[PDB]
Amino acid sequence: KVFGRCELAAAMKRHGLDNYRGYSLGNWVCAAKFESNFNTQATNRNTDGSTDYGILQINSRWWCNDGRTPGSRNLCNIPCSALLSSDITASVNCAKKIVSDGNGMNAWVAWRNRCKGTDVQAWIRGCRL
Ligand SMILES: [Cl-]
Ligand SMILES: [Cl-]
Ligand SMILES: [Cl-]
Ligand SMILES: [Cl-]
Ligand code: NA
Ligand code: NA
Repeated sequence: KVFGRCELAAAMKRHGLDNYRGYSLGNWVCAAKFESNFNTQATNRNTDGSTDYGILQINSRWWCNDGRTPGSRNLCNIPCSALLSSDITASVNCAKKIVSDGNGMNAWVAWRNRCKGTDVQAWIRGCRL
């Protein structure tokens, strides 16, 4: 499915992402906009054999198992296919592990390039959560 901005903000807040590991809710909403365009089914292949999956474009080299990526670590202990569900639970649970790895939200390339340093509160503005 394709989330609306405030719809995703609400869902992400219900799933405990607001201020998680020091990152306010707008960071997560912005990340999702630029990672997947709010589409839970977005996938993108990479040069190293990996693929990024779902609303938060979680990578199969480190985080989820897709059975076709070399050097896979499956640190979220989740099949990548589960991260393409319209329900964001598996993606959020994995994201929480990723952001806890010791480099914050920098693992999200689109967040790093297009969200970090901007006023991310704007992403939840008007949502009255
Ligand atoms: Cl925010
Ligand atoms: Cl898979
Ligand atoms: Cl959901
Ligand atoms: Cl899960
Ligand atoms: Na929670
Ligand atoms: Na980018």
